[PDB]
Formats: sequence, C-alpha cells, structure tokens
Amino acid sequence: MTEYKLVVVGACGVGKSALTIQLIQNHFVIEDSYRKQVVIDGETSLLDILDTAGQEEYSAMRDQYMRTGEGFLLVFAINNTKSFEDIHHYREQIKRVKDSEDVPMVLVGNKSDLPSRTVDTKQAQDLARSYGIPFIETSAKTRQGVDDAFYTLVREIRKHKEK
Ligand SMILES: *[C@H](Cc1ccccn1)C(=O)N1CCN(c2nc(OC[C@@H]3CCCN3C)nc3c2CCN(c2cccc4cccc(Cl)c24)C3)C[C@@H]1CC#N
Ligand SMILES: Nc1nc2c(ncn2[C@@H]2O[C@H](COP(=O)(O)OP(=O)(O)NP(=O)(O)O)[C@@H](O)[C@H]2O)c(=O)[nH]1
Ligand SMILES: [Mg+2]
Repeated sequence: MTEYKLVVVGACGVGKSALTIQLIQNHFVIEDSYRKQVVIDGETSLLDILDTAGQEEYSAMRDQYMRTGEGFLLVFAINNTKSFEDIHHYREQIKRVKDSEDVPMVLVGNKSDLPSRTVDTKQAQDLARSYGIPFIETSAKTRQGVDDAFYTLVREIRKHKEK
C-alpha cells in the first residue's frame, strides 16, 4: 500500500486535533501523529497524520518533522478572522521547509456548524484560488467535509507525484 505523510497546521483552537480525531475515530472531542488505513478512489492508502502542537519554534528538528509532510491541511476557523489571516504564515513556513513553490495543500475552513461566521466563504475561495489549491468547509463536530478535506489532500499529493 502507498503511505502519505500529512501535516495539519493552523492557529490555536481552530480544530486541528478535532479534525484528525474525527477522521481516525469518528468521535468529537501535546503533538502526536496518528495512522489510518483508508481507500481513496479504489487505492488503499495509509495516512500518517501529524497533529501540530507545542510552541512556535524553528529548530532543525522541528523543520525536519514538518519537512516529512508530503501534503498539508491549512486550517482556519470560520468564526475567527485572525486564524484566517494567519494562513499566509503557515503556507510561508511550508514552502520554506519544502524548498518549493509547489507543495500539495488544502485550505480548510473549520467550525462550519457555528452561526456568527466572520470569514466569508467567497474571501476564502478567492485566497485559495490565488494559491492554486482546493478550499473545503468542514465541521469536526458534525463530520461535514472531514473525509473530503483529507481525501482531497491525498488527491493533490497524487497529482504532484504523477507530474
Ligand atoms: C496554539 C497554542 C495555544 C494553546 C493554548 C493557549 C495558547 N496558545 C497552537 O496550537 N499553536 C501556536 C504555536 N505554534 C506555532 N505557531 C505559529 O505561528 C503563530 C503566530 C502566527 C504567525 C506569527 N505567530 C505569532 N507558527 C508555527 C507554530 C508551530 C511551529 N511551526 C513550524 C515550525 C517549523 C517549520 C514549519 C513548517 C511548516 C509549518 C509549520 Cl506550522 C512550521 C510554525 C503551534 C500551534 C499553531 C500551529 N500549527
Ligand atoms: N463547534 C465546533 N467546535 C469545534 C470544531 N472543531 C473544534 N472545535 C472546538 O474548538 C476547540 C479547539 O479544538 P482543538 O481540536 O483542540 O483545536 P486545535 O487547533 O487542535 N488546538 P491547539 O492549538 O491547542 O492544538 C475545542 O473546544 C473544540 O471542541 C468544529 O468543527 N465545530
Ligand atoms: Mg491540537
């Protein structure tokens, strides 16, 4: 089977852990990684997901863990404008460690189940279009779009590996 190293990044409290746990265990709730065997478009895939946590620091060991990622989920929360404005920073750090302008990534607007949204869908769609990447709205609470976010990311890695 093909293994894919995925990293989930984004601002404090956006739901990076809740998204990973919902994917792995189908439940709603320190840095660790989680493995899950899945079938995507008929191909059995082993997803190895790093749920980013800890302090902001740029040691060689921190860069080496992040560089291990083949694709990244850039997560913001639809009710947190600051988390959306922080997406640029996370994308910047991914391109730096991967040393490439072309890295598989998916923009994820999480907490779509909450009312009182502050980031409009159109604004996130236009940003993703500028980056040349997919945008998916998710809810780790109701599971809406969770599988679609990780599977779309695997499809982006496949597109990158084929080219
Ligand atoms: C929130 C922590 C929290 C919990 C409870 C109370 C208060 N805070 C959390 O999960 N964090 C924040 C710290 N950290 C990182 N934060 C940033 O940037 C935060 C912010 C935005 C821009 C300027 N800055 C003040 N950036 C990173 C991390 C973790 C390390 N990151 C990193 C390091 C080396 C290479 C990398 C390559 C690609 C991607 C990343 Cl994330 C890389 C950068 C951890 C989390 C947020 C996350 N993820
Ligand atoms: N309503 C709602 N709440 C969510 C959703 N995803 C996460 N949360 C809530 O948001 C908070 C943060 O979730 P968590 O998964 O810890 O986020 P994190 O990005 O991993 N945080 P940390 O930065 O500390 O590592 C929790 O109270 C969690 O229940 C979602 O889709 N909808
Ligand atoms: Mg977490």
